[PDB]
Amino acid sequence: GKIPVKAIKKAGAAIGKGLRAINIASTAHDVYSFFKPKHKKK
Repeated sequence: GKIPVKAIKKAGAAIGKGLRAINIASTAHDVYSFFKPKHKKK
């Protein structure tokens, strides 16, 4: 009916962005770790 739909959505975005932010971050060190052998052309 008349319930903040854009609010309930943005809500799942705040919780997903929180864990996501910590995810992608915890992935950079893990990826940058096994990286070396791979890394980029330069």
